[PDB]
Amino acid sequence: MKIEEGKLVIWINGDKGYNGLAEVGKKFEKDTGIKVTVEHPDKLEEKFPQVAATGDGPDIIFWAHDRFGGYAQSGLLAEITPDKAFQDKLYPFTWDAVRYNGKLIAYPIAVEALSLIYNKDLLPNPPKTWEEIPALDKELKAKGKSALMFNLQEPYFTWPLIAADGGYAFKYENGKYDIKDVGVDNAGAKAGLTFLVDLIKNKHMNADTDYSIAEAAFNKGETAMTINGPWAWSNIDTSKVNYGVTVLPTFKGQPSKPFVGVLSAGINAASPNKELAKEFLENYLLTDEGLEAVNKDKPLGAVALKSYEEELAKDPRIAATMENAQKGEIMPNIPQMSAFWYAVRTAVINAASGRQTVDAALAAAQTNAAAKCNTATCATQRLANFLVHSSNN
Ligand SMILES: OC[C@H]1O[C@H](O[C@H]2[C@H](O)[C@@H](O)[C@@H](O[C@H]3[C@H](O)[C@@H](O)[C@@H](O)O[C@@H]3CO)O[C@@H]2CO)[C@H](O)[C@@H](O)[C@@H]1O
Repeated sequence: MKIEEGKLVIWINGDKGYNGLAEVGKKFEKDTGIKVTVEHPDKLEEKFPQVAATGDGPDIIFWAHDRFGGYAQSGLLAEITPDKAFQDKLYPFTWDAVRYNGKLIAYPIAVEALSLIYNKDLLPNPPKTWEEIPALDKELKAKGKSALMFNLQEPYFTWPLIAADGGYAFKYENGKYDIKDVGVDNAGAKAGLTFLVDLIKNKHMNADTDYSIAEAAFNKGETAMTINGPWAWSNIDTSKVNYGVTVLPTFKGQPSKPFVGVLSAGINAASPNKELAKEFLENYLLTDEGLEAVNKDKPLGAVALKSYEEELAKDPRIAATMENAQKGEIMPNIPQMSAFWYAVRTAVINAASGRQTVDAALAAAQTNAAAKCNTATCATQRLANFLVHSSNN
């Protein structure tokens, strides 16, 4: 079905405040007569380039900024040309995240970083270092609890530890990323992943732990800490756990270095509703009332809109988000990013389960993080996984 003129269809991930975004859509329809339909399909960031290539899909797509360079390189995004006054309503660093080859390719919404979230009743003094976590888990285990649970299935969550002692994605030099210099298999990456693998070998974490499992355990008071972003705070508030949000633990004396994402809204190049989409984003969403609706549903983090960011800034959870962001690094947005993420996901999963050694896992990741994907999902490049041998212990 080609995109319908005279309507807006919006895709946003299921962990964000889509019901709040729908309220903004209701206001848009009231004021303009144009219906807005908000959807949260699974794997939307993989599905988008497939449907958009055929002239179909949403008018507006929301994701962290890292996926957008790939979309832009494929010609799937409309150029964004806000006037300089509008640009001035948002922090200039947020616009920098949505630039690709000299053009703006999306509207920035909010800056996201992972923090350490901890249960103040179980653990009034959170650990400053990763190194002290094994001993903390041993102590808490004897008490019927555990130290730490977080999603080990998505590399976003383990990256801060991999990067802490020197892991990196692509070297940046002279204003551009060098896709022939990948840093997932240097001494620092090896050290970080080895520490994670050892936490698992020593039974302080389980390799199968995922987002739902870690969320449930924290929100039910079973584990003292988790690692998550601002979107997760809503469900924690509902649980009534007495929690803090703080700086991530250091590793080998170095700060954990999360990859920072800017939630961004791009416009489908095939949309016959480009001007309506721009009106929705500039005049309705990127306003105090618009972001309030979304943020009240699931917190956005450090919002791009200066006026609303100022209202929220006193929140120590946002302060902690910004503290972790500044110790981290903006995600590249280059087309090669998806290949990087698939490669690192497989490395962490294989190393964590004992399917491969850390050195074997990261050696493979270095090879394939660089490899060029012709598709949004890297399906053929991921066939490399047939080479991996089961442990068979
Ligand atoms: O691991 C497989 C996965 O890799 C890529 O996903 C990455 C995202 O592109 C990246 O933005 C980040 O995603 C996190 C969001 O930024 C955050 O808002 C929240 O939604 O959590 C996400 C992590 O689950 O990190 C992931 C990598 O973990 C790739 O684009 C995906 O297609 C692929 O499934």
